[PDB]
This record gives sequence, C-alpha cells and structure tokens, in this order.
Amino acid sequence: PQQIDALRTLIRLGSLHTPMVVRTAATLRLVDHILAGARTVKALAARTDTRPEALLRLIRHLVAIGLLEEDAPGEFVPTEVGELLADDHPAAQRAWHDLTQAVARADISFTRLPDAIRTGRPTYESIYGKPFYEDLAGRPDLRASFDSLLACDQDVAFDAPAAAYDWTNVRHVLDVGGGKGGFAAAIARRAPHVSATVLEMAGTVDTARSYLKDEGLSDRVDVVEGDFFEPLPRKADAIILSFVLLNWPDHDAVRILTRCAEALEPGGRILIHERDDLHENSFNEQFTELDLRMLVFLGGALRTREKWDGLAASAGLVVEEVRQLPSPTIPYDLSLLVLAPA
Amino acid sequence: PQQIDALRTLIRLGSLHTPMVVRTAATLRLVDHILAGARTVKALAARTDTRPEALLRLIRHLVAIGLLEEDAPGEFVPTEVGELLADDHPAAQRAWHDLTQAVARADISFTRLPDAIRTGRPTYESIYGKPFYEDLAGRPDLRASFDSLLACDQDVAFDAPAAAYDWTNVRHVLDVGGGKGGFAAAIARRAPHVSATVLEMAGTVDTARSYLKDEGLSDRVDVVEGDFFEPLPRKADAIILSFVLLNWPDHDAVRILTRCAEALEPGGRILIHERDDLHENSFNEQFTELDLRMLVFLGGALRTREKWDGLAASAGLVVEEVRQLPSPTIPYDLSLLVLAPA
Ligand SMILES: Nc1ncnc2c1ncn2[C@@H]1O[C@H](CSCC[C@H](N)C(=O)O)[C@@H](O)[C@H]1O
Ligand SMILES: Nc1ncnc2c1ncn2[C@@H]1O[C@H](CSCC[C@H](N)C(=O)O)[C@@H](O)[C@H]1O
Ligand SMILES: O=[N+]([O-])c1ccc(O)c(Cl)c1
Ligand SMILES: O=[N+]([O-])c1ccc(O)c(Cl)c1
Ligand SMILES: O=[N+]([O-])c1ccc(O)c(Cl)c1
Ligand SMILES: O=[N+]([O-])c1ccc(O)c(Cl)c1
Ligand SMILES: O=[N+]([O-])c1ccc(O)c(Cl)c1
Ligand SMILES: O=[N+]([O-])c1ccc(O)c(Cl)c1
Ligand SMILES: O=[N+]([O-])c1ccc(O)c(Cl)c1
Ligand SMILES: O=[N+]([O-])c1ccc(O)c(Cl)c1
Ligand SMILES: O=[N+]([O-])c1ccc(O)c(Cl)c1
Ligand SMILES: O=[N+]([O-])c1ccc(O)c(Cl)c1
Ligand SMILES: O=[N+]([O-])c1ccc(O)c(Cl)c1
Ligand SMILES: O=[N+]([O-])c1ccc(O)c(Cl)c1
Repeated sequence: PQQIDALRTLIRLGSLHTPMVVRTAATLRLVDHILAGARTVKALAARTDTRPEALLRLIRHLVAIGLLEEDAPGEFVPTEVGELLADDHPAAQRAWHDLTQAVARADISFTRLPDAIRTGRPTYESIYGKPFYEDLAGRPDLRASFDSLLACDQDVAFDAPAAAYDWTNVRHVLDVGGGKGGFAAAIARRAPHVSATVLEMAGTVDTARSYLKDEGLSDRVDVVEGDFFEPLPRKADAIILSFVLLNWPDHDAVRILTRCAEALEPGGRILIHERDDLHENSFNEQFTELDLRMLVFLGGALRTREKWDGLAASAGLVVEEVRQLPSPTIPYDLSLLVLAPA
Repeated sequence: PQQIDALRTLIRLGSLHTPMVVRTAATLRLVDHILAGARTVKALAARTDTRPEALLRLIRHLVAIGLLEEDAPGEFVPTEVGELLADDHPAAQRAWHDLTQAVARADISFTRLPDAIRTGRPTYESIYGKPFYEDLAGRPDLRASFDSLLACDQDVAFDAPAAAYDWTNVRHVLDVGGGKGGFAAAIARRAPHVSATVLEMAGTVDTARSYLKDEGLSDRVDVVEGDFFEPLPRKADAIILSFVLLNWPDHDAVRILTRCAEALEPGGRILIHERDDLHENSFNEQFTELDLRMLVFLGGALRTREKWDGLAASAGLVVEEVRQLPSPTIPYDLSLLVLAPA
C-alpha cells in the first residue's frame, strides 16, 4: 500500500510517548546505571526502584526507537545514540531531558500549545502557577539548573562571541541579564583593561559572584542585583544582551533595548548575541525548537534578520553590523549584532 | 564532528514540541482549511481565530518537519505526509491526534510517565480527576469520540476476525465489552443462525442499540448494560473479548477470563482479539505505542505470546489455538486466540 510510509512518518512525528520515554530514561539515569553494570531489567529496577515489568515496557520502546539494544538475552546496552544520555557526555543531553531540571520541566508547557497559538501568550504559568522567571525565583534549585544548562557549552556561550569583538576602545562593559557572568569573564580575560558589570536577578547574582570569585575576577567584574526594565545602574561603552531579548515580546524587547540605548557612552555599542536567521532560512529545527520554547515558556520569540532591522529602529538604534560567528563546536548558526544610536 | 548525526537523532526523538505541533495542527484542522483554500498565514489565522504571528511560528515547524511546504511566497500546502491530516482521510489520523478527542486527550497522561514506571499504575486520574472509563462515563462526548476512533477501520476491527472463525456450531454469542456492537454485527451477517448479545457500559449501549437498529439487526443482536466483573448475563457457545483484556492488569484480566469461563456452554470457546507478539518480536513501535498507552491510561498491558499461555492457565483455560489474522489494510499483526476449558 502506497501511503504506509507517509502514515508511519506522521505517526512517529505525532507520537507523544516517544519523547516522554526518552525524558523518562534521562530522568531515571538509566543509561548511567547500565554503563555502571546494571544490564538486566531486574538489576536496573533495583537501581532505580521501579517496578520490573513496567521498566521492561519502557526499555522495550527504548530498543524500538534505537536508544538501547538487547546485547545478550535479557541484557541491554546503549546504542551510539543512547550513549549520549550518559550524564557526563559533553552535549549534556541527559540534563536537558531531565524532567526534574528546569527546561524539560518547562517543556510540559507544550501540552497547551493550542492556547499559545490562539493568544500568543505563554502557558507555563497555567501549569506551574507563576510565570517562568518568578517560578525560578521561588525555586533556587530550578534557577541553578537553568543557569547550568544554558552554559553547558562555554565555547559557544562565552568564548566565541568574546573573541569576535574588538575591545580596544572599550573601557566599561555592562552585561545585561548576564547569567553567571561567563560572558563578562571571557571578555575580561581577553581584554585586561576592561572593567565589567553583570546585571542580574536575585539568586543568580550569588552564583555569578561565586563564579567570578573562583575565577579571580572579583576586582574587574562586579555583580549588581537589578531589573533591566528600570534605568541601568551605570553607563558603558559596550552593553551585552546575550540570549536576553528572545525571552520577551516585541514591546518588552524595545523597552530593554531603549534602556540600553539610554546607558550608552558616546561611541558605545549594544551587542546582541542570538540567532538571526533570514526568514527564508528559518524553517529549520534549531530555529523552531528555541522559538517555540520562547512562545510557551515566556511569550518571547526568536527574531529573523528582517525583524532585527525593525526592532533596532523602534529603540532609536541602527544595526551597524551583523557578525556571523564561527561554530567552534556543533553547527549552530549564531550571530553578534552590533547596534548603534540612530 | 562524528557524533552530530547521533545528537540530532536523540534530540528529535526527545522533542516534546514536535508531537504537540502535529496535534495542534490536527486540533486546529489546519490541513482541512488549507485544502479549502486558505493558504496564507493571514487567511488561516482568520479561519482558526489564531494570532497571525503565532500561527506562522507553528507553520514554520510544520514545514521544518515536512508536513507543510511553502509553495509560493507566503503560501503553504500539505506534503504527502501532511495530507494525512485531512479530516476524511481513511487513516483518521486527524481525529487520533485531536486534543479534544478522547485518545490525544488521554495521551497527556504520558507527561507523568516516570510515575507509571515506578508504580505500574495509570496517571490519567492524576491529570483528569477520574480513572479512564469513569471519566468517559461522565463525559458522553468523549465516550462517543473514543467509540468512533477504535472502530475507524471496520475491516480490522470487525470483518477480519468474524471471517476467521467457523460459526457453524455456534448458536449464541456473547460479546463482552463489545463497543458499538460492530463485531457482533459482523458475525450476525456471516452466520444468520446466530443470536448475539453485546454486554457494555452505560452510554455505549445506546450507541450500540442505535447502530444495530440502523443495521436491521435488533432482532438478532441485543444489547445489555452491565459489568463484566459480575456474573455474565447469560451463557454462550462463543464469548468474545475483543481489545478488552489489554485494558486490565493481570489480576483483573484473570477475573474477566474466569467470568467468561463460567458462562461457557459445553464445547464453547473464548475468542480473544488482540496483539500477541512473541516477546522477541515485540520490540516494535506498534506494540510499544499501544502497550504504553495501556500503562498510563489504565494500568493495563499488551500480552506477548508467552504471557497468554500463562494467563489462560490461571483462569482454568487452555489456549486451543492462535489464529494469525490476515492484514486486509495496513500491516498490523493481530490474532484471534481461541481458549477452551482446561
Ligand atoms: N527583569 C530582569 N532584570 C534583570 N535580569 C533579568 C530580568 N528578567 C530576566 N532576567 C535574566 O535574564 C537572563 C536570560 S538567560 C541569559 C543568560 C546569559 N546572558 C547567557 O547568554 O548565557 C536570566 O539569567 C534572567 O535571570
Ligand atoms: N466493567 C465493565 N463492564 C462492561 N464493559 C466494560 C467494563 N469496563 C470497560 N468496559 C468496556 O470495555 C470496552 C473496551 S474497548 C473494546 C471495544 C470493542 N470490543 C472493539 O473491539 O472495538 C469499552 O467499550 C468499555 O465500555
Ligand atoms: O506504522 N506504524 O509504525 C504504526 C505505529 C503505531 C500504530 O498504531 C499504527 Cl496503526 C502504525
Ligand atoms: O544539544 N545541545 O543543546 C548542544 C549545545 C551545544 C553543544 O556543543 C552540544 Cl554538543 C549540544
Ligand atoms: O529551553 N531553552 O532552550 C531555553 C533557552 C534559553 C532560555 O532563555 C530559556 Cl528560558 C529556555
Ligand atoms: O538552543 N539552546 O537553548 C541552546 C543552548 C545552549 C547552547 O550552547 C546551544 Cl548551541 C543552544
Ligand atoms: O540558545 N539559547 O537561548 C542560549 C542561551 C544562553 C546561552 O549561553 C546560549 Cl549558548 C544559548
Ligand atoms: O588570537 N587571540 O589572542 C585569541 C585570544 C582568545 C581567543 O578566544 C581566540 Cl579564538 C584568539
Ligand atoms: O541538531 N539539531 O537538529 C539540533 C536541534 C536543536 C538544538 O537545540 C540543537 Cl543544539 C541541535
Ligand atoms: O493509524 N491507524 O490507527 C490506522 C489504523 C487502521 C488503518 O487501516 C489505518 Cl490506514 C490507520
Ligand atoms: O489509544 N488507544 O490506541 C487505545 C486503544 C484501545 C483502548 O482500549 C484504549 Cl483505552 C486506548
Ligand atoms: O493501536 N490501535 O489503538 C489501533 C486502533 C484501531 C485500529 O484499527 C488499529 Cl489497526 C490499531
Ligand atoms: O488496538 N486496539 O486496542 C483496538 C481496539 C479496538 C478495535 O476495534 C481495534 Cl481494531 C483495535
Ligand atoms: O467466503 N465468504 O463467504 C466470505 C464471507 C465474508 C467474508 O468477510 C469473507 Cl472474507 C468471505
């Protein structure tokens, strides 16, 4: 029958149990326990305190989708794909799929995706009771998990964009929504003359200070607790917005950009570190995953190249330059947009 | 980099937004509206009352995963795979993925899959407030949706198993949990001498009677409202359990089989219509989808061939024969197990 291939393709794409099986495996640390020697259902059930027959039924789907394989009778081992759920694999995919950590927990928001397409508004609060960052504020453990996930690739998060900008004429940097201070730290290492300030939320500021202290950068990078919708705590030659604006709908993104514009020294620049696909190039799974997460988590959005041109104008800014960043690790197209006063 | 293929494979398998995007498209009847002439985002937003920019973002992922394609600038059409979401396509995949119909609604149970692997118990009640069939009992609209989904393929559901059994020495049939009476009806057509009784729950009995009335079979197939954990309403030469036992854990399945055994005429047989994969043949997506749905919806289970041998023994029965059924439509391996008193 001619449509069976198409049918199977649709059913697979539409299957909700398959990603939940992957995330359940991640959460139970199943692959770690297997690598440590528990290859049978009875051994793995003991290690995870799960019911043996129910665990077998989970394992059966993990084999069907190619994450595990039955090596000997009743003995299971990870495939090349399944091995990526080992806890210390550099892609950190176990943590990214762990239902007790911030992102896979937030992904439950997708169960109300129709509401988000109707309203353009996030569904996270309807599930967890508070909007995303307020929820993280009330759950320091989730805050910590979130901060660690985002920084899982330091070359992409911090080193590549720091290396792609000329800091020679920069004296002061303000990193707005700067997380644990990784970006500010990478700049400081490359540009010894720079002093930097990280503006962040409660909880994150302590992680940031502790990180910078560990790095021996406390004297060059300070951390300020604050709200980037209010006047910024000081002026700067370079103001960093690294994966900040995508958290926000257009009217909020403009407010943040305007606060940054108002804090620029003469000759200063605003640096945006984000995706910037041309619209015609944006129909890809990397763009849509992050963009749709921003919708249901936060009501934010990824902006295509043509939108960035528009957003800058509204904040009294102009796009001076868009620097296509190298991909030092995985092929993941990122840019550094450089904005100047209009 | 050598692991990028494996990484992409894992990320796709683990993606929760992708099936929710498919189910959102199904629920919004997007493909139907496109086929009817709404090919632009602005036309489709009007037809679905969704926010245009949010709908574009949904459509972008539908293109990325190959369900839609951009035909002309800003105009979208279904692919060969996407066309299967048309409402009248025989595979009924739009309805099976519609979040307001019974099954895709029940699939939200998978968001608590770790609890089900730990306990072996369903998560449906924890989401919807009542166990599965009690919830359907309180929502006649969902009951109706459920009954219609299961019967979407009448050749597989009713005609094939009816044609695969010799009714010559059968005078009375009892179809236990017989749904709308489709199986009983198919037997009645093939075996004019048979009288049949459908035992079902409230609500379903009215649909059954109405269906049989429409079929002109009221005089040969009657419908009884009842509970198959209680003594069965009469004796029979053939007792049908078509996709019933998988709804139930082993101890409940044995109780049902025992009630059936207690209602058999001399020489009678119990006919089980279900999957019966050998365990070594069960590591496939058809088996696991249904098996894992039974776990989280109901705490039920698919039984492999070797389990059926064991279950029959416990009910005072013996497997006389397992008839591998033909697949008149899609390749979906089903059997008719014939059980006799031990
Ligand atoms: N109103 C607000 N004021 C200051 N920071 C805020 C804020 N709302 C959200 N944030 C911060 O915005 C950050 C976005 S995550 C970005 C982290 C970092 N710039 C990186 O590239 O890795 C979060 O750390 C969050 O704490
Ligand atoms: N306690 C009970 N007594 C009688 N029927 C029950 C029951 N619990 C569940 N059922 C029925 O069991 C059926 C399982 S669905 C099976 C439908 C049909 N035999 C077919 O093959 O298509 C449902 O229709 C449900 O109403
Ligand atoms: O083709 N498949 O892989 C497939 C999977 C699950 C199903 O329920 C059906 Cl009907 C088919
Ligand atoms: O999947 N990710 O999120 C991810 C990000 C960066 C990486 O270097 C790798 Cl290897 C993986
Ligand atoms: O889940 N993510 O990939 C993700 C990335 C960046 C974010 O700011 C948030 Cl809030 C989530
Ligand atoms: O999509 N993300 O959220 C994400 C997060 C961290 C990364 O290094 C990369 Cl490359 C991507
Ligand atoms: O994809 N993101 O949203 C994201 C956020 C923070 C980061 O450091 C990186 Cl590298 C990526
Ligand atoms: O050329 N350098 O001095 C230099 C310094 C830091 C970097 O990350 C890179 Cl990539 C280069
Ligand atoms: O390789 N991919 O397809 C892919 C998709 C989403 C991601 O966040 C990343 Cl990091 C990679
Ligand atoms: O996917 N299904 O559930 C399904 C079942 C029976 C069919 O004939 C077809 Cl075509 C599809
Ligand atoms: O979702 N399903 O495929 C499905 C099939 C049969 C059932 O009895 C139930 Cl309860 C669900
Ligand atoms: O898996 N199911 O639930 C299911 C339902 C109806 C069918 O015709 C088939 Cl073939 C399969
Ligand atoms: O797969 N099932 O569970 C199922 C249930 C009822 C049916 O009529 C058919 Cl054909 C299949
Ligand atoms: O040979 N017959 O008489 C007959 C009757 C009904 C059927 O469904 C089939 Cl398949 C065959």
